[PDB]
Amino acid sequence: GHMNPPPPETSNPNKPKRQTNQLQYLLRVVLKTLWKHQFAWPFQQPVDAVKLNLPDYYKIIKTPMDMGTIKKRLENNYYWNAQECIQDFNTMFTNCYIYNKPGDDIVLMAEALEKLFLQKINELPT
Ligand SMILES: Cc1nnn(C)c1-c1cnc2c3ccc(C(C)(C)O)cc3n([C@H](c3ccccc3)C3CCOCC3)c2c1
Repeated sequence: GHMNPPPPETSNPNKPKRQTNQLQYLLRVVLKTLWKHQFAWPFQQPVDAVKLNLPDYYKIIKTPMDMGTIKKRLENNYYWNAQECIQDFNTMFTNCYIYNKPGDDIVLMAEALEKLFLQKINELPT
């Protein structure tokens, strides 16, 4: 039974920044469309294991990720490569399948968001 760890870093002000067509698309298209999905809301902030009473969440999940962090990272130009952002979305879905069980409501929500994520990433420019 533990408290929550601090959330992931969202700004790297000592690293150089770039705006690419790919990075604009990940924020204005991928993140935006997923954020407004009917089942997006549990993924918009880190898992609060104390409020939700999940004492084993951060014993099982050592690489947590959520769309609130991804959004703040894109808004702060944290990513230099679009693949770093894609990896974050993948880690987020993967954690949900590691912690939860087949047929759980949260897993069906992750499945619906991942299908939409693949549809949007399919159309990534360049
Ligand atoms: C767990 C888990 N594993 N991966 N993720 C992303 C989660 C995850 C992340 N955030 C929330 C979350 C945030 C706010 C609320 C509030 C407080 C407003 O009621 C409920 C929340 N639940 C629910 C839940 C609670 C406890 C155990 C499992 C599920 C889901 C919600 C969808 O409908 C089913 C219950 C979450 C589950």
